[PDB]
Amino acid sequence: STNTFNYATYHTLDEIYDFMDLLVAEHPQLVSKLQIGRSYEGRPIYVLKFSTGGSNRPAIWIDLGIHSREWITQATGVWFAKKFTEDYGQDPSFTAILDSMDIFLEIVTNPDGFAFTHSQNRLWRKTRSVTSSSLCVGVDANRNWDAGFGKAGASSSPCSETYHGKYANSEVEVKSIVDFVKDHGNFKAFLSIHSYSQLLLYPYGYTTQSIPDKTELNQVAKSAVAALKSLYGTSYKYGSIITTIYQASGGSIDWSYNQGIKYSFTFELRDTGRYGFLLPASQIIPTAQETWLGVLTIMEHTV
Ligand SMILES: [Zn+2]
Repeated sequence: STNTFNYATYHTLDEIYDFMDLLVAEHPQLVSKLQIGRSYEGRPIYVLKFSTGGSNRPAIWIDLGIHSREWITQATGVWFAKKFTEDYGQDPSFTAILDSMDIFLEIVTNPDGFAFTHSQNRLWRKTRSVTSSSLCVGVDANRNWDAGFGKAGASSSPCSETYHGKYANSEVEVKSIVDFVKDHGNFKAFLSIHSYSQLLLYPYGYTTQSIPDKTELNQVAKSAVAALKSLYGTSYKYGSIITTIYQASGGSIDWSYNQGIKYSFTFELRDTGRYGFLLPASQIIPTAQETWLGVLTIMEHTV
């Protein structure tokens, strides 16, 4: 059962997929599993929908693991999923959110890369699509979005860690989300979960242009980082992607914000470089707990 699932360890693709089914079976009135596409290598791509009813209620999107080696993100996603089912009907604030809004949680946004990190190369980041005119495999799926696609802050070199791919939305892992979010039409928040650096970022990455909602998103981010820090003292920086970390093009929240999804944020979770992508399992639960406080704060602002 999800009560005996080990949240303090890293899991395989199959384990996470089986966890999804267990959670849905345990909480059939709250959680359902949606297949939003198939990966390049034909694996199902799944989103958990948390809902207490209604018809396409205002929604929060959360993607985790788009960069496959960022294992703290999938592990955080699993914890989030369980936490949602525990706190609905117990925590006043979260209960208020789910009574009026739906949450769509994509724990393994890049399943082919995730499988590869378990079977072949722990440090695999990209998708597994094969570039026809190339010995190289995969695209940086967080540089493949139709937001400043192909502009400075991504690489045109197919072997690069930061390769943007041949055209915007070339990667089915990205296009699956784009289609789902567009078809849905009522997303109000869009949160992309990454590691590492301890940053909470709002748009843009591709341009120095200030978003029209900068004052608001900046204060939301300030509040969220304070909430996150309150638990273990984990210090996050916050601001626009381009001012806070680097220019980066073809990114998820730049795309979502340009669709009119106002509360668009990217979290870069622990740490700041000591372990980097190889974050010890002993930090999974503390990371998930503090990150939840930040995420819940954003959801509260979305209302
Ligand atoms: Zn990342």
